[PDB]
Amino acid sequence: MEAAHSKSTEECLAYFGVSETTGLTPDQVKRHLEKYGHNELPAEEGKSLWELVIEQFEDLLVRILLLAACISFVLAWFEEGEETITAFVEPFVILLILIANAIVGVWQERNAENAIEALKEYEPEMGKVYRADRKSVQRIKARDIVPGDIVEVAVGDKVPADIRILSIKSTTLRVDQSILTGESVSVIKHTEPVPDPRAVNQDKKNMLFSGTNIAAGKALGIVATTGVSTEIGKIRDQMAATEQDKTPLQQKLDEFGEQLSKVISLICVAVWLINIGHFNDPVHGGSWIRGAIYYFKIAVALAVAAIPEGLPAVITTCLALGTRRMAKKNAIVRSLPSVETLGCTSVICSDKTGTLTTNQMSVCKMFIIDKVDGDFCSLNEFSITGSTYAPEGEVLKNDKPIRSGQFDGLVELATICALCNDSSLDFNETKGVYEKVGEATETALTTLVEKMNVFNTEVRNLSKVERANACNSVIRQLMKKEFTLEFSRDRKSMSVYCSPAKSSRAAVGNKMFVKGAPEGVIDRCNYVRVGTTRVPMTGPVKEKILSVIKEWGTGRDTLRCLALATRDTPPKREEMVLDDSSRFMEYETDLTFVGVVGMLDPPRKEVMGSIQLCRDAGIRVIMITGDNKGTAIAICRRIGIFGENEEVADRAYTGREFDDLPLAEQREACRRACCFARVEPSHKSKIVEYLQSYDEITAMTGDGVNDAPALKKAEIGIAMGSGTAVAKTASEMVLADDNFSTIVAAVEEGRAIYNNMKQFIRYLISSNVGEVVCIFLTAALGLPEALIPVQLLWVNLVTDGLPATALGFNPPDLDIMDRPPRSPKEPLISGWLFFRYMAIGGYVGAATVGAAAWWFMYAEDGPGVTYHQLTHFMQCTEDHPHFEGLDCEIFEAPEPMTMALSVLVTIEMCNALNSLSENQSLMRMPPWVNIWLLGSICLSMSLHFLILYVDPLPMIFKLKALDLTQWLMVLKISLPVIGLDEILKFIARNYLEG
Ligand SMILES: C/C=C(/C)C(=O)O[C@H]1C(C)=C2[C@H]([C@@H]1OC(=O)CCCCCCC)[C@@](C)(OC(C)=O)C[C@H](OC(=O)CCC)[C@@]1(O)[C@H]2OC(=O)[C@@]1(C)O
Ligand SMILES: Nc1ncnc2c1ncn2[C@@H]1O[C@H](COP(=O)(O)OP(=O)(O)CP(=O)(O)O)[C@@H](O)[C@H]1O
Ligand SMILES: [Mg+2]
Ligand code: NA
Repeated sequence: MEAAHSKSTEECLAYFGVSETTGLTPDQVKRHLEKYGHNELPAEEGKSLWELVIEQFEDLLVRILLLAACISFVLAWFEEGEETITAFVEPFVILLILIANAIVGVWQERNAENAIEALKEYEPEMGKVYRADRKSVQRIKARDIVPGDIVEVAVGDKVPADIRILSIKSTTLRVDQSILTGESVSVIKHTEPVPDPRAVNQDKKNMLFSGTNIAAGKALGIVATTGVSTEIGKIRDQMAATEQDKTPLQQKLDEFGEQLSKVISLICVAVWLINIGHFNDPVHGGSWIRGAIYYFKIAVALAVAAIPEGLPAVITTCLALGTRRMAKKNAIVRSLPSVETLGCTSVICSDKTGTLTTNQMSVCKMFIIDKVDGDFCSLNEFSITGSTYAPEGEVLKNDKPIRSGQFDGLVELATICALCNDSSLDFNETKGVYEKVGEATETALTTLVEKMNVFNTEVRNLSKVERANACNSVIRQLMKKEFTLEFSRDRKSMSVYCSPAKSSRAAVGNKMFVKGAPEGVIDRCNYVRVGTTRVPMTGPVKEKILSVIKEWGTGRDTLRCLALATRDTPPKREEMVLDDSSRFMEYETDLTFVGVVGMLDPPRKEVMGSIQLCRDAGIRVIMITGDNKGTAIAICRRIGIFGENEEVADRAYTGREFDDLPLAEQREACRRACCFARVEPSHKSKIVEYLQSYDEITAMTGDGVNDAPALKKAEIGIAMGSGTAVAKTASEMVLADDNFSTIVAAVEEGRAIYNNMKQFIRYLISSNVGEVVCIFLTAALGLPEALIPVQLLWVNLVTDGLPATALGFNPPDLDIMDRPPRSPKEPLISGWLFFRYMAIGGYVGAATVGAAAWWFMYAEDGPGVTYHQLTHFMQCTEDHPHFEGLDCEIFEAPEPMTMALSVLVTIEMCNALNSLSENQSLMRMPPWVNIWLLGSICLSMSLHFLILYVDPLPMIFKLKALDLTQWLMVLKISLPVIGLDEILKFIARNYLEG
């Protein structure tokens, strides 16, 4: 599979040893097929549900829960039947929870979509070849196409492989290579070789790329490469080779579990030690077996107590909402987890024209040579109005409107803009707007024509659907467009050969109209036109021409300049080979300068401002365009990337410059650069690598398969709403409106979503900290179970869930975009915050245990050993006549449990309020700042009473409380929390960080 673009048509045929008129022989096919394999991309890897669930159960916590569920399930079968009945609820609930998550991962992933899978939508099922075993073309499955056999394609055919073109049967071959780039503008292909072996696809003018479509023509080619070796094929490899890290929250979360696990086992260790006496005092007795059940059933309590079971749901319900939210702001986010990382974007690389600008061109300045005499030179600058492609505006000289016709040089400038253009205008009725037909910079040139109808032809007496191509059409009737030498990046220009209409303008007859980048065309001009006369180009006139060119493109105008010229006596037709592009530059020489035109691709209104917020936000911004660097810089200044007088030398690079650099300085340039002029194929992927070495969260934009690898490697690939489907599938976010401003807005909701997200996480996680202390003490003391897994569970999923997801709606700080982007390594809980929940938790742990124990001691509804003998409640039915003297089952009393729980519940609806703000007291940040937070608390409270007052729930979750004494007890136990926190919160004034 050679690199055919540089080799001749004969070279490639010889290489594979194939006959153009015969094709590969059955042997050749067999051989080639074995060596290069089948012409397709490797199959997809969508591992089964079994492999899914297995992963849905690969989390260290989900495991710990599974184990716990088992122990509970095992215990749920160990005691006499009837009275126990509910002891199948504990294991059943846990499992549901787990199972439910497993049910999520399955439906979750199953509806996803690999960007690689999308590529296969580009593989045509069939192709057409010429093989030795027949004379007429064979229509075989693309899959079986091989390097070396002759392929034939025509209009509408999807190119089956990377084909070197041998001969074009039609009069012209045009191809839509958009799926690579996105530009729908078909491209003309040729047959002669392309010298440079390191040429970028865009210049492989004799090549057909697997995946592209044939816009016009029919051609014959020899397959150069196939499968994974094809251009789109190389890309698939890059995209598969690329690995993407976990969201920093997912990182921090996994870490939490990695530690949550060690502590748990550590506790077990400690507990075992606190009750190590059972080795030197327990005389072999019967009850010495009902003790293991204690440790086991307390282990499951320890487990559901340590895990934030509801957290997963709170987070996704939060992100999903934030998602639908960002959507209204035109930011389509794919993959919820991205919302976070988006909030942390350090750098944003944005393509210019589509998103930073509008891609709505319009000529603002023209200029023709007015006078050349000696060193004395005089131009004829003009100005034009009208931003739309709408034929509405006027040409002015010194702000004074003018009749274009009164100028000769202009009538020409006009003819050229009209003839050497493959675009047109069109007026639609649906939305009564004038729409661009061809390419933006051309469709503009036509607009320039209408607005300056040189001949003064009557148009106002015409409808809109004709007013569009009125003056343009007239010019097309004074000259005949024989053929056109298309544009190519070598000569950076284009011409059209023309002959007049007999006896109407046959003065000189055949003319050649060329437009293109100034530098090239001007050098190729030996004469300048001054009206109807011509004069030899001279040093001064040239200098003047250029100077105004640099002003217009370098100055504040930031305009794209097209030099315009004609070849007065073009070569004779018979002397031109119109099918091999290299000779075009030669055919476009000895030209006569007839004037340049400047156009503008206006920055988007909101851009100027958005660029600013990023500055406030400490988010660097990098422009990636196709403009010559000079103009690149100018534009960067016009929008604020750079300061009108800021030094940029070291901050702007052209793709070529960047290449001449060694990996070293190449990385430097990246941490400092803000502008990249003419970026070649791989630059986006490299720049993203460097920005990553400096640990920067970067955002790239792009829309073709060409950019998929970069969009995949970037932390947040950003696709255009109007871009390709492969780009979209490669990106985490899609800009419905293609607007840069949408990116920034998004970054913002990001930062907001996370801030709230950060608190409800802290809220839940801390509770779990305290729940555990309860379970620890309950065991360390030997005291009867203060809280049960089932209760805990309900709490962590429901009672605490609702206020958690309500905190999700906390109002946004006001300086969110004035603070630098959050460091990914920034932990959720540390230092003094660790200390606080360190305390709060400890508090709820004592408050919860004490409360339940209280009902046992000092309570007027079932008193107990105020001497702390309850500690041996295990020993009751044994030595009943010991110190008991009462019912040996009060230890299984429901009230004492509904006590410690109602005290937790409240302590949580309380701690939930302490979480509205990390450091601001409630007298500063009152609870009514989040009506939802209050509304939810009510919903949890009534829900709490639902498990007490109902009748079936009571059996599983105990019997109710007395409201005046039992409940008030609860309050004087919980309510104090708010104080404890406000106290530790106030400690923020004794420190220096606010
Ligand atoms: C959740 C419940 C419990 C009981 C737990 O063990 O959490 C520890 C733990 C694993 C961490 C700690 C917990 O440490 C303790 O509570 C001290 C142990 C004493 C209790 C035993 C009684 C004898 C977190 C919870 O709490 C405080 C306030 O100290 C804060 C933070 O967690 C987060 O930022 C949450 C990340 C989602 C982590 O230090 C975290 O370790 C990390 O790597 C982090 C960065 O994750
Ligand atoms: N249709 C056309 N024919 C001839 N020259 C053209 C042209 N459109 C533009 N030019 C001139 O040729 C030079 C380059 O054209 P090229 O096609 O590489 O530009 P481009 O800026 O449109 C790339 P990008 O689409 O990435 O912005 C331009 O800078 C301009 O001066
Ligand atoms: Mg162009
Ligand atoms: Na990505």
